[PDB]
Amino acid sequence: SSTILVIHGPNLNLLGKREPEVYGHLTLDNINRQLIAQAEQASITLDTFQSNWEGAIVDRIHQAQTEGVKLIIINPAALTHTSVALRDALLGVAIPFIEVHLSNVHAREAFRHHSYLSDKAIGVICGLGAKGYSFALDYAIEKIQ
Amino acid sequence: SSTILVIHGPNLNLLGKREPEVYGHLTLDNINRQLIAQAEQASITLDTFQSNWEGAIVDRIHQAQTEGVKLIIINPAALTHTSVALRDALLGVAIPFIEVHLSNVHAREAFRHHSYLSDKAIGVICGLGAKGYSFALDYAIEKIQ
Amino acid sequence: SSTILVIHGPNLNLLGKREPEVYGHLTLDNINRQLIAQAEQASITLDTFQSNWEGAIVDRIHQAQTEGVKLIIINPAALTHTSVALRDALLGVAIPFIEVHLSNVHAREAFRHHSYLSDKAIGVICGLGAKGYSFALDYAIEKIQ
Amino acid sequence: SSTILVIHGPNLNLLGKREPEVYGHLTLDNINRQLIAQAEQASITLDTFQSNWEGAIVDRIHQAQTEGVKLIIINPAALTHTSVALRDALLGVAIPFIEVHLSNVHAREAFRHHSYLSDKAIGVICGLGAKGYSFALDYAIEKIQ
Amino acid sequence: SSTILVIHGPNLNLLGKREPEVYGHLTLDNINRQLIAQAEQASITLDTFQSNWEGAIVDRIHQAQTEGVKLIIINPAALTHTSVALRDALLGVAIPFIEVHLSNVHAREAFRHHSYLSDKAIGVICGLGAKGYSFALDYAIEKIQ
Amino acid sequence: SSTILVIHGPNLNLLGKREPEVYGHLTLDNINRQLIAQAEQASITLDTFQSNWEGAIVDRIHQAQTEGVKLIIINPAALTHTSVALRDALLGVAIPFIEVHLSNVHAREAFRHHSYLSDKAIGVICGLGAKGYSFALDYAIEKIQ
Amino acid sequence: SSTILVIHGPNLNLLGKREPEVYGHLTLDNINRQLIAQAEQASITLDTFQSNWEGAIVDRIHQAQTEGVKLIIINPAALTHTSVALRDALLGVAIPFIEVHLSNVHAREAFRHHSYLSDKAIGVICGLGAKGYSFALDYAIEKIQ
Amino acid sequence: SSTILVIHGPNLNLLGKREPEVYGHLTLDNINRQLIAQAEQASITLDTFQSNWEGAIVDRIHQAQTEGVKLIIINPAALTHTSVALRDALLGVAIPFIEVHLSNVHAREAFRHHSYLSDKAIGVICGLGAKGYSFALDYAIEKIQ
Amino acid sequence: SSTILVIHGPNLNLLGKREPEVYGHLTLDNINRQLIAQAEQASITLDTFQSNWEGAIVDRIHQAQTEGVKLIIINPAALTHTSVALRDALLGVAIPFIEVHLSNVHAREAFRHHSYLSDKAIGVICGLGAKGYSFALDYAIEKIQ
Amino acid sequence: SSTILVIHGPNLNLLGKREPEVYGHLTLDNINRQLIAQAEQASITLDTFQSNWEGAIVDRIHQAQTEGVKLIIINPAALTHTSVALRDALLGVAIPFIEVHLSNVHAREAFRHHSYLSDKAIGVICGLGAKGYSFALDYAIEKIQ
Amino acid sequence: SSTILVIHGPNLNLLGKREPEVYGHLTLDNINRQLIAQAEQASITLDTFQSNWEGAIVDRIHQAQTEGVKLIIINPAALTHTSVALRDALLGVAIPFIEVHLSNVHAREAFRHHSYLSDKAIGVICGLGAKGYSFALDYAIEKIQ
Amino acid sequence: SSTILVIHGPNLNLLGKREPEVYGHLTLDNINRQLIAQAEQASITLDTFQSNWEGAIVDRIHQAQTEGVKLIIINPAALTHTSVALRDALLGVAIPFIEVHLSNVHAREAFRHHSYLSDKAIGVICGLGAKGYSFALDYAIEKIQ
Repeated sequence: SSTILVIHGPNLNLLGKREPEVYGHLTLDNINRQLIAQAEQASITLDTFQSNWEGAIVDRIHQAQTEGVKLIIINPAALTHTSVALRDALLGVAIPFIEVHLSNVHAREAFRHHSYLSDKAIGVICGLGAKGYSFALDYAIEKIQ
Repeated sequence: SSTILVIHGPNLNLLGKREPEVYGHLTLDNINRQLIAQAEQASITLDTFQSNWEGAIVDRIHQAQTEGVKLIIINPAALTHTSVALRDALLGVAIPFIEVHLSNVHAREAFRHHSYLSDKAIGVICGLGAKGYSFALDYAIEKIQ
Repeated sequence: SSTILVIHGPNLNLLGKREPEVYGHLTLDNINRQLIAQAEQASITLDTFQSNWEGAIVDRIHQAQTEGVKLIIINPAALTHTSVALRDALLGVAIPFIEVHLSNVHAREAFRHHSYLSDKAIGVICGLGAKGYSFALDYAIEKIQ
Repeated sequence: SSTILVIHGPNLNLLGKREPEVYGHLTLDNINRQLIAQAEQASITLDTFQSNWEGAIVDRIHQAQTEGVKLIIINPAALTHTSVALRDALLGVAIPFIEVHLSNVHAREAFRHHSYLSDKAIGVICGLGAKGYSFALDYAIEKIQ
Repeated sequence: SSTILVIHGPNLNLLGKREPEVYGHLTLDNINRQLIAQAEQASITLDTFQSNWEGAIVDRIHQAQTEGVKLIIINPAALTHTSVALRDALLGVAIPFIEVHLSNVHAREAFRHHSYLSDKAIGVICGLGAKGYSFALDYAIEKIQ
Repeated sequence: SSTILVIHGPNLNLLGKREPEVYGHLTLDNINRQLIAQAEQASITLDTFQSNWEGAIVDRIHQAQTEGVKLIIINPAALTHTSVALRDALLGVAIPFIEVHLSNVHAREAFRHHSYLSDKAIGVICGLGAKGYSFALDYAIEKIQ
Repeated sequence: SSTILVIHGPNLNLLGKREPEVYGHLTLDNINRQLIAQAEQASITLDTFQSNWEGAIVDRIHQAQTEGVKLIIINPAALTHTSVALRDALLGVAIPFIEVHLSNVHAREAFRHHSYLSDKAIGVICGLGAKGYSFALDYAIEKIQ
Repeated sequence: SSTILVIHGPNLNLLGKREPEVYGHLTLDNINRQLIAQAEQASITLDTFQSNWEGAIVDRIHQAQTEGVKLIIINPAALTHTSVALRDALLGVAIPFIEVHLSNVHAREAFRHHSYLSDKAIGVICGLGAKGYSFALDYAIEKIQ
Repeated sequence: SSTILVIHGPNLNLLGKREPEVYGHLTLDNINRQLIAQAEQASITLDTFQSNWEGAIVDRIHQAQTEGVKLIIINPAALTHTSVALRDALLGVAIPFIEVHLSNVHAREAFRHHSYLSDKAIGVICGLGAKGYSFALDYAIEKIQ
Repeated sequence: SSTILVIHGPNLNLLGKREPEVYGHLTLDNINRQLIAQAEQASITLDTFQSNWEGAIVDRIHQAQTEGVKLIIINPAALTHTSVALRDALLGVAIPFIEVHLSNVHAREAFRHHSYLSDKAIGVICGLGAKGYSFALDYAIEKIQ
Repeated sequence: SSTILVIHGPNLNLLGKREPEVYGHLTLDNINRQLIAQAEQASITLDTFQSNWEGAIVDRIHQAQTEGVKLIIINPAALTHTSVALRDALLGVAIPFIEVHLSNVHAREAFRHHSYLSDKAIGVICGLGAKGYSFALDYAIEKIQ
Repeated sequence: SSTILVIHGPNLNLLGKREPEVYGHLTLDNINRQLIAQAEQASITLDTFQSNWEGAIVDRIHQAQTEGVKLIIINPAALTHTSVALRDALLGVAIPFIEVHLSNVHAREAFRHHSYLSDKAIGVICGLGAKGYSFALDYAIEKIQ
């Protein structure tokens, strides 16, 4: 076993609401099951977390260090542009991470072009929807096994 | 759907705590009671919330979607200049909102000129004190009818 | 002889001379009568003024000081971003004012963010249409007491 | 009755107030006659206006809507860089316009690169002297035939 | 008929209006008389102008060229920061000018540091009150015989 | 291969390759043929060139000097914002030029505002489609004499 | 059926030219064979191209429109920061594309933070090495059915 | 009796991670003990708090005002650069505070140079490790007595 | 002792050294002599000082406080844009000062638009040559007497 | 000889001049004596230096290298924002240093936030008055041990 | 033994085409012969290259490496301010290089101040005309004994 | 007669500290001697000067004019980024100069990119060590004859 932790930032729980025509058929829950199954197939243990509170996410990352997590896949969402605390949490624990965004962040408002995490991440994926998570997982698996 | 939610941001709980003026007497509770009474008088049901925690406010606005809420009157206070998460929360639930500030924010420090919420709000009131909330409420009432 | 003065900036005379799509029928005169009536109900005298010339507005403000105007409600419109002469006029006469905008300025072009008047106004209302003027008057009446 | 309106901004009246020093012999009046003639040859009415007061120009644009002007050719001169009130006047009346400059603005002081009207114009011509006005007219005529 | 022209910008007319010690007791009119007397003592004709309208000032400068004015002393006041039209008027007539301010402009708001006239003035005086005008006149008289 | 040369920058070949509104009927060749005809009518020879490669365009400008080209009309397209080598090419040969753009550059992305060739051109035309090329030529023909 | 084109920018050819110390030993060709195979396994045609010349890449992109290419995977490399011509080419043809980089660009110099392409891509992958191209293809494949 | 409160920021709980030098053996607990002893020796009551949640820290500060704390020694850590809410909390309660950083913040990333607290603190110490807290304490004691 | 102190900054000693039509014939000593005479005529003592060393100037200003200097007229020359130490010296002693420049600083390099002293000076005079010093003295005399 | 060198920058000599109101009765001499005594008590030798001339301080730093100074405590005062030479002097000799300021610099002018020294210092203290020097010394002593 | 490669950028070939002074007489060939002769004397092989095409220069740099070039002297000319691709080529091959410019670039237009190659060059020479090339070679010879 | 002056700025005297790693075994005197000899070989008189005091350098430059120096080779070191006085000294005496730096400035901190001298120098050499001085001298010698 070699645990991988997936973290979802604020507002991701909004999943899929008013489904036709607001780019949300699938729900976070759907994304998590898919990921757990994908990890399940490669004999790797995988946990997922989400919260709208920054502190909750930071506490989770610390817990991850004590639990021997080898790699974090994180979609910080809004936090990417605002939280240095989150960056320090990932740096302080020294667990390698991949940053994931569903939507293309560079196609949005200018303040969305700045990240406190990207420069320290192994790699980033943006705009490929939920597949982005899958791709990150696939990479993370090769990296360990 | 004909319920109105008022949200107060961080540090608003400190209103009225230092005895007399500058800006004494008046409390957050005082403001809440006036607003509830105003909403009753027009036979509308008004709910309030205050928290110093960003996540708590974000969760509340999620709850607001599930409940009846038609319009949100929010004084994000400090969060206005820092929180894109709050902005995505309001945007993600698609509930229309009015931004209120007690003091003239343009009159203070330059960093206070910038807002992550103003461009998406229906309107903004700043500098009129507690009346600002009342004015936002009056408009909100004439928007449902 | 007039206790309250309302000032409308350039291009406001065009209200209601557009469409049935792009704006309805509300005109600047309609707004003025509404305000005059509101003031009369509270036994306060109200005077109004509009011009597309900056110098006419500056002269009006000077005249206001000789006439004992107690408060000024102003929608500078475009002038808000450009005229420091208007700011120095309001400052020079020392008459307190409230700034009003029909549309949400923060909503539009980046250059619309800056104002030469906001930091010196008692308060500002933007994005609530004509009601903003009423909200400002209501506040000014309370204050006139 | 005036089908196409030509507006000259501030200081344009000074044209030809000297030998071949700042410019050559040509005057604003010369430019106007050439333009009227060019319009007459194509069976199109053409009116002209110049002022050193921003408010006079703003008033003229408003008058232009009531009469039924279909296109405006404007050399704002100095105002291009300063007046958003002029921009709002052109936008509020919804009359398409072409911006013309006699001299190359991009070859002078850095501030002269900024314009409150170019992004909203159909096209712009600068640096081609009086001919620029002629080219704009030729384009305006084909647009309207 | 007048060798030197003195121009006062917007809001200068207000000098000495809030008499008991806000601005002090000195009026524009007083400054003008002192200036007229000083020029008379040197056998030089002096004329003065003030307006709150930018276009009136621009028209006056033009008139100055036809009247053979040799030097202009101007206190543009607020316009110094906003009007390129004024700058172009002074440049277009090619009359040398000295810029004067009653208060120390570098003392106040950052926006007041920027001037559309200074780089083209012969010289600038700020923060010396009315004397500044007197000093400029003294210099102008020596420059001319 | 003398007299007047017209240069088209990268992506200009695609003109009219799209039949539908995100283009139109007109193609680059069409424009070229109209311009050659317009020049022939005035007894002036006119050559044309397009390339997607910056070096090819630079080489051609050099060639133009040897060939005794008197004026260049250029639409650098994307190169306007990025190529100082093109600016130096035009400057190095010392052949006066007119810059032309089909679309209104000022109405698009902020990065488009900047140009490495506008401040050195005689003049610039943007936003008037193909007619812009024709106006520049017409100007170039009157200048030769 | 529909085709997939992969484009590599300048310097990519160098992959595998100073092999040690386990950083750069896989070659561009290796990557190309893996991608082809990946495509053939899903029965999609795939073509590849590399050049150090911007104009060559731009010509290929045009060529791609004629050939009915449905999607493009591109690693613009250095070009990503300098070439608006490349952006315009992809935009002009209207072929959707995915941006890929072998290294995390955000972890290097600041100037590498800026991209002329990213805002318009469907998505971007940076910092996952060669797997980034493969992930882009799998997404592309699923896109075409 | 007399209370001094020491607030530790997010990620501070991680002190003491890989023990023989990434950082040292020293823990937050250790620091807390030294400080408490130091205060006891001077007959001053000292409380400590740490949290990874910004709201938690904000309430604690609110609690401090009710509790009669006379001075706060805070290490905001990451929040220093991001939380105006924290600044307002300290300002709202009106308790004087000293800012402490273990590491020289000006020796790291540019984004760390900026602080929302420093300008309002009595003083600041950075880069002296745990001693920084002690010095702050020592200063605090002399200040109340 | 000395009532008024005049300080000249670096390179002022060069005045009148490139004797032909550069500078003029006027030297720093000549200016000093004129100023000393002007002061004697008004029964005021005046001292002067020049140095190319910043520390020497700073020391001189300190000495000035011990000597009871009422007002300082200073031409910092090149320092005005670089020396905060000089600013702090003038501020620390609390002696009011007038800033003077022989040439129009706004007519030169952009970096010369910035001053570490101007916002704190009573007033500034630039571009009037040596007379600037005399004007500053005249104002100083009236301020004292 | 374990030596520590304390450097004081320009304007520090002024301490304790304006005796009763603005700042207190403490002088530079007092501070130096308290520091020497502090060092003597720990059996460390301590020299001190002050100058208003940048070069003198630079020379002093060079001498220190020769004298085997092990650490430097510096208050550069105004030179912190302007002197790269001071920075290079400290770096060139490779003697570690601590930066000290008596007042809170971040609380003063925006230009005072910038330092040429901070990023290279071991640590920095500001706003704690003279104690700040004592704290730095205490730290230095423990460091040399 | 091995070789030194001299690379010349766009527009260099134009050297020597206006007499006598727009930097007349000297041609790119003259310079090349001078450099070849200088190398020969020192028994070092030297090749040269010039192109107006970026890709040609990039290709040559790749080709330089396969042929064991030890040092490159390059005058990128205009490319210095735009070409990251050129930067990556030199970096990818890992061949040290010296940057040369005939004219003083820092004099030139501000954009001309920036370089994508200066920070990575061994050294840079600018403003010394053709000698600059000779100096670099001289340096290159001693370096490559 | 003819003399070339070489000037060295602050911290240059330290050349020769730590012979194996930081620095090299060459000393300022070493260089000086090499330059004097080089000048002798060419029958030119050469003087040198170094100081850590800006004023000293400025005074030397003044002295140089009186002495008929014809060209100055200066390494201003840290002063290049901070001293406008140094620039005005070189400009005021009107002696042409070459700027030299031992290390590549462009390879260090961003603030080191800016120079107050570079635009006014004949040329600049950087990053070539001591040789840079020699190259400047060689050029200076041909320039004289």
